[PDB]
Amino acid sequence: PQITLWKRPLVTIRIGGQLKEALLDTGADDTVLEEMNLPGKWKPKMIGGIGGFIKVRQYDQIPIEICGHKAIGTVLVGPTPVNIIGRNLLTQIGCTLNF
Amino acid sequence: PQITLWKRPLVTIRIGGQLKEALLDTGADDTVLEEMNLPGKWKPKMIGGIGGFIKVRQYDQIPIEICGHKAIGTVLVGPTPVNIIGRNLLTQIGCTLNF
Ligand SMILES: COc1ccc(S(=O)(=O)N(CC(C)C)C[C@@H](O)[C@H](Cc2ccccc2)NC(=O)[C@@H]2CN(c3ccc(C(C)=O)cc3)C(=O)O2)cc1
Repeated sequence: PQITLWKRPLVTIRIGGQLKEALLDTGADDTVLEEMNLPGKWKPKMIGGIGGFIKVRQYDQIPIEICGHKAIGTVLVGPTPVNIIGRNLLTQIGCTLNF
Repeated sequence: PQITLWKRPLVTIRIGGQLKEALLDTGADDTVLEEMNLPGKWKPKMIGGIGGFIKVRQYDQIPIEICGHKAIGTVLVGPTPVNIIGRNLLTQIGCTLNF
């Protein structure tokens, strides 16, 4: 598909029985999801943006479906106001910027 | 061009006769540049981000050439972690996400 940017590029993602709306975000190195109690091992991390840093939990090799496309990779879980699909997964579903 | 996402989508911009590098950021509503001088009237504003809120200066109707494509619009100047080109200007240069 082609997604214009007149509005926020929100799409439906699936992570383990939770469907969520998330931003396809070319400005995000990593994927950052709203607080959720995922199973498995994790490591603490800090990530920074406008306003400063938040503390997140890094989970590896988590399967996630994005607009019906399969992906699997690292997801950061913490008190983000919005679910963010970063470049680590955007590449996996074949996403490019075009102009 | 077509820009893939295995690396940060950084491009050269021209603004006020100066060249800068900026991040094409589909997850950003607004274009926000690091501290710099721009001519003309500005308004104090506050914007949000992943880590909280910051104070910025709002300059309206500013020309920027983004990777060879002309835009004229709102530029916010303040303590963003990196220069970001948001949807307000990405739309102007005809940028879409494609997968
Ligand atoms: C290492 O991995 C990372 C992934 C993501 C980030 S990030 O989220 O800080 N950030 C990095 C960028 C600033 C260089 C990605 C941006 O696209 C990032 C994604 C995002 C975060 C929080 C809320 C909305 C959108 N966008 C922004 O910072 C701004 C904030 N923002 C926004 C925030 C709040 C509001 C309100 C309250 O009305 C309106 C707009 C917006 O539209 O873009 C940082 C690191």
